[PDB]
Amino acid sequence: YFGKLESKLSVIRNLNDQVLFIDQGNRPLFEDMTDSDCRDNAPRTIFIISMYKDSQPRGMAVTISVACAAASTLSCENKIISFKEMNPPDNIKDTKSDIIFFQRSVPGHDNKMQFESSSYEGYFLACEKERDLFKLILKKEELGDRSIMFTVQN
Repeated sequence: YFGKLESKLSVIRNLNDQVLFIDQGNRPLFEDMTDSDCRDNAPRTIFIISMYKDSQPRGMAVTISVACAAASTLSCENKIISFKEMNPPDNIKDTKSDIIFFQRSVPGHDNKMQFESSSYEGYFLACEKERDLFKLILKKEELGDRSIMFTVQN
């Protein structure tokens, strides 16, 4: 079971420094932005990372939600990334949840983080180019895959 402990405003970047944002259609995407542009787009770029205590410690347990949104919490249900219409809950009774990820520092890589699904072991949040877009996906982990590494500014 998980219990919510604390929350921090966060900006998330992939390894090419593209900023995670939520677009008009509620999709999580990455794009290039100058800090001035990131500030100007604060409502679409500011996330809340909420840390939870876990009765079965396996890594820093977090939800990721949109700050300037009524209720948009990141989910990997069915191995598909979406925002569900809910807030980070105070308690979660199960040992796995489609909205809980384990945030882990990457050994040997300065300040980088990975986010592993609590529901689907060995699956991580990743940035994947599709057509001309860079999208947030869930994918299975080759060692040192840079597409599953992020910087978190808080």
